[PDB]
Amino acid sequence: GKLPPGPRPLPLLGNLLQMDRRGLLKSFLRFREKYGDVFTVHLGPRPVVMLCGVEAIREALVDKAEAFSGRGKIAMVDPFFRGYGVIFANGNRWKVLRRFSVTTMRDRSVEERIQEEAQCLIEELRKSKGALMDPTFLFQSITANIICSIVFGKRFHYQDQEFLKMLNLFYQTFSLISSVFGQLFELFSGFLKHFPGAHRQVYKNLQEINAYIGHSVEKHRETLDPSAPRDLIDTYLLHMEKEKSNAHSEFSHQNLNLNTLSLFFAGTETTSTTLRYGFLLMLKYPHVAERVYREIEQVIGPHRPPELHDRAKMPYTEAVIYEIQRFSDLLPMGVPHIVTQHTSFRGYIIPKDTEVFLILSTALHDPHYFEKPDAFNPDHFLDANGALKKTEAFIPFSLGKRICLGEGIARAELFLFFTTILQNFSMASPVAPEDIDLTPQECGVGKIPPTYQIRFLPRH
Ligand code: HEM
Ligand SMILES: c1ccc(Cc2ccncc2)cc1
Repeated sequence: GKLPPGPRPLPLLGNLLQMDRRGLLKSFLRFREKYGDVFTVHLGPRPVVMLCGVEAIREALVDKAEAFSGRGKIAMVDPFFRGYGVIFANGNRWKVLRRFSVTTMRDRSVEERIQEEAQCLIEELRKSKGALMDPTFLFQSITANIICSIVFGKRFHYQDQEFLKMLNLFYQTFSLISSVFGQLFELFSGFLKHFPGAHRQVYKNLQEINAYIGHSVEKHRETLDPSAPRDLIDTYLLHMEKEKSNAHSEFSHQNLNLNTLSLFFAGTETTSTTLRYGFLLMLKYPHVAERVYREIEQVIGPHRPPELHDRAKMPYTEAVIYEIQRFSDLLPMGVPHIVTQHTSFRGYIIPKDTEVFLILSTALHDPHYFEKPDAFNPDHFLDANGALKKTEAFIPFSLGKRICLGEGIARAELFLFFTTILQNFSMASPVAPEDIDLTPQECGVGKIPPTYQIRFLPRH
């Protein structure tokens, strides 16, 4: 008849007192035990429908694309993004900005861009003389630069303190959003928005980044050559000029700054966080890293830079990376959707504008597709022959009309960066493999590995 079943809420508090202090995901997994794969949780003042397991998620996002393709808000960042840029946009705005962003994210190839950065990385790693480091900044630098060369038309130097400062702001912002306070804000932002909190810090952090984008936009405006756009910013300026007599053009300055922030954020914090978990995992499972290195020796050798064409011949490294993405579960609850029209779903009726969380973690840890899903195991992506076994449960980019638009770039990045590093270095740290704790630092919107030190030791 009406909504999916779930725990009875209270006025004001919704289902607070039935939640798990450990976080939203935990709370929803305990609801799943009781209600199955489709259920409603009242997050403070409203109902949110949760969909779990790959069948239910694909049925929503793919078979019912017409209904499930809207974007819900993330309360920690809505006040800043306010429905601007491709991530947080709906309706015609989304259509326009998605199309724009997909097209201009192809148009020097992305591969060559990543291969070049990979060489600067190796260089930077050789200069560190196997010193200990927390590699967050470095993994952010390499991925940010890929997006920077596309968006801004250049890369930044690794020791540029201003680049650093922006990366430190993404890092902090993503943690803050994913923190327990940020998960609470999701429930009670109406009330909490009047007090001091991490929500004001996030807001401020994003504004500092946006100010640089502001500047760079103006620099681009002044030096723009309409016959020779240099990058994604130039290209958007030209759409803007072309549509200036339409006051309702989506090619506005607010979309330009926030679409640009969106890309920059997505290109700096996703892949880098996955690599950071990946290198923690190589420290804890040195046998896996050793086996990857053997396949690199055999398929690539020690000198020739890895290339995307190498992937087909390296099923073991590919499986390891799939397993790194599966285990690291970057966005356990994905990004919020909303239904754009009244829909019937498995006998339930989900009114237009109901928020829908698609619990990607549930697909990724599905014990029918992955034997032992809480363990890190590259055999999850291998057949008996040792050939790559892809699976439809593997949905860490989501599915359907909102499927991550950086999937191709992200996978290229993970492959080239992971292989080029292990080609040239092994890893060490002062924590014994058996003592390494993989428990995330935060687990909210983002799952965020703990900080750790690592050394990269040149091979000889
Ligand atoms: C490990 C790498 C990445 C992962 C796991 C990832 C994951 C995701 C997920 C789960 C979504 C939400 C889809 C949904 O609403 O159902 C998403 C959205 C998005 N991602 Fe990624 N992403 C990654 C990297 C990137 C990169 C590198 C970029 C940009 C170059 C990017 C750009 C975007 C954009 C623009 C959206 C919003 C799509 C839309 O609403 O139309 N992502 N990503
Ligand atoms: C809000 C939600 C997600 C993100 C990171 C993100 C972006 C694009 N694709 C994957 C991850 C930042 C802010």
